[PDB]
Amino acid sequence: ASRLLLNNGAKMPILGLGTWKSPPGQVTEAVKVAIDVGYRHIDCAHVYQNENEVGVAIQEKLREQVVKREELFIVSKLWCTYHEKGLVKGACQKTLSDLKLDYLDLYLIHWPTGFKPGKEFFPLDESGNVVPSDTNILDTWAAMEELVDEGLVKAIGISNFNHLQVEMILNKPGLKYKPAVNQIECHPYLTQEKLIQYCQSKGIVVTAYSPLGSPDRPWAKPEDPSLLEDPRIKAIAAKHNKTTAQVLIRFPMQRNLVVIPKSVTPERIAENFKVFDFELSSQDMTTLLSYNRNWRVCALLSCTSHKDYPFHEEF
Ligand SMILES: NC(=O)c1ccc[n+]([C@@H]2O[C@H](COP(=O)([O-])OP(=O)(O)OC[C@H]3O[C@@H](n4cnc5c(N)ncnc54)[C@H](OP(=O)(O)O)[C@@H]3O)[C@@H](O)[C@H]2O)c1
Ligand SMILES: O=C(O)Cc1nn(Cc2nc3cc(C(F)(F)F)ccc3s2)c(=O)c2nccnc12
Repeated sequence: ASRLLLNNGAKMPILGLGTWKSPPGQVTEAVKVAIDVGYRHIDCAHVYQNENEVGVAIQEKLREQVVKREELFIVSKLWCTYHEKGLVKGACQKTLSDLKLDYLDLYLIHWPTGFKPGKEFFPLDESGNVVPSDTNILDTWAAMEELVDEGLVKAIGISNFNHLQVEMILNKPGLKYKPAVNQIECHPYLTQEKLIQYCQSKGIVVTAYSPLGSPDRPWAKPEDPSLLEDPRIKAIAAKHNKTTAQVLIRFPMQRNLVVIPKSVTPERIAENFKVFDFELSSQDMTTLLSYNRNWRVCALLSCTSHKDYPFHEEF
């Protein structure tokens, strides 16, 4: 229906609101609107630099009695500069303090790559290479497991992990908690068929990020493809009397993925939720899958020699 079962027994809403690039001055209103029109899943991160303002909106709607806390599914992520085992708890507590919550529904390792700890989110050397930390995936995972044991988070997962990285965790000797979710970039130009098959086969729920192709991403080039403007996808939308955005959001839902489109624009927040009253056909699905180009929008050149860089592998 509208939620997917996780390995902890919780039900994760299949549609959530993304908040990357939602400025602090606009995100509070965005979240308020989203909760009013039915969103019950918000995707957050420390690196988005807006958790306080998301937290404001959630607090206001709890106090207004619009929703109760157990009806909300709040996700955040551990940033790359906090992979050291001793920094993980503090990072989670900082996120909880900013969001004004006492627990998260889901906390992800944001990227498999640890960066040098410090004030800078992207510590670069003078030649522009990211500076790694001497952290590894398995030790970071162990610190994430402690958060569940301490009741700060209900479920833990990963983001931007390739299948070998997922495998590494699943095969961890003394594994305490299996990853619940892998959050990955997924859209018609990067359909992720092998990694989705892998993760679903392993009972890991997949969340599709950048489902509209992140047209506001800060490194977009003029000559880059644009999903929302793809005349072929416009044609599918017109046939169903829907928008291109609604098709792009429905697409992952029919693959049994969670999807988290971002908007700060109230009309679009509402538009993006109106995706439960139509179905894409088998032909439409096949057609959208056929647009795959292995075109990835979320990666940084500056990280490509990190030992744990995820996107050298086929999947
Ligand atoms: N785990 C990770 O590493 C990671 C990476 C990337 C993204 N994410 C998550 O996934 C979320 C979504 O990805 P994203 O932010 O990259 O991009 P996206 O959701 O693919 O696209 C957002 C862009 O599309 C616009 N838009 C939204 N609804 C629209 C509609 N109905 N019609 C036309 N334009 C529309 C937004 O404009 P306005 O906001 O101005 O309306 C914004 O410019 C993020 O916000 C974040 O929560 C996670
Ligand atoms: O991380 C997100 O959820 C979205 C996001 N993506 N990016 C592109 C990035 N790409 C990467 C790539 C790596 C990698 F794992 F080394 F591959 C590690 C960290 C990053 S962050 C930003 O530069 C970035 N900068 C600020 C805030 N968010 C971002």
